[PDB]
Amino acid sequence: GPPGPPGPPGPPGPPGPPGPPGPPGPPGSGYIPEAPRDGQAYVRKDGEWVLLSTFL
Amino acid sequence: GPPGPPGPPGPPGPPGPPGPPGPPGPPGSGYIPEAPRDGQAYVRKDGEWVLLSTFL
Amino acid sequence: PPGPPGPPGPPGPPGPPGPPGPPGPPGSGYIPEAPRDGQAYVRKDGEWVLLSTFL
Repeated sequence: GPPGPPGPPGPPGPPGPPGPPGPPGPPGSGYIPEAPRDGQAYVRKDGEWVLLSTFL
Repeated sequence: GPPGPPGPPGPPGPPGPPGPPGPPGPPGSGYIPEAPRDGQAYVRKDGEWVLLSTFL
Repeated sequence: PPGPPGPPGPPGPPGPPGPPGPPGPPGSGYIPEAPRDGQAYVRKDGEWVLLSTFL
């Protein structure tokens, strides 16, 4: 006799991985720009960030 | 004679695509006004700009 | 006599897509208020550090 007919196909696959990181929120209502980030202290003068050491 | 019985199931499916990009993060908010701009340095205290000299 | 059983079926169907991604971080770029406690603060490393620290 002839060989049996193809068997049913396999079941569905396992869920995938969660999605990528979401983007950060907004700068929406910005008044003052962040000072530099370098392990140094800054004070606010003349509409700018000047090293605090300058005065210490 | 009669054909052989129908074969066994197939291999489960491949894991689906990754998930959707997560939602964006929260607002920056809480931003503050420019300090005076007068050749004087200022520090941030009590939700206001106080002269740095006050403390030197 | 009966023939030989047939071969298993074709691959299964793709699975659901992965869960939703992780919630993003807050906003950045500007200066947010500093603690309001009668203390003076200076801007360092993107944070408000007690001026006294350096006095």
